[PDB]
Amino acid sequence: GSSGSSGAGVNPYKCSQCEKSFSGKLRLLVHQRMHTREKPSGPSSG
Ligand SMILES: [Zn+2]
Repeated sequence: GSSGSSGAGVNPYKCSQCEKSFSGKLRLLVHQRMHTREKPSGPSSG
């Protein structure tokens, strides 16, 4: 349970990477691919 739910989107699939979501399992996956990294662009931060 969550205390306070205003405008809580109702999607069957929600991108774990960002606050993205889709009504189709596929759409998500294909979208989750964008969050991929082949080479170490920048150094570690955070
Ligand atoms: Zn995403």
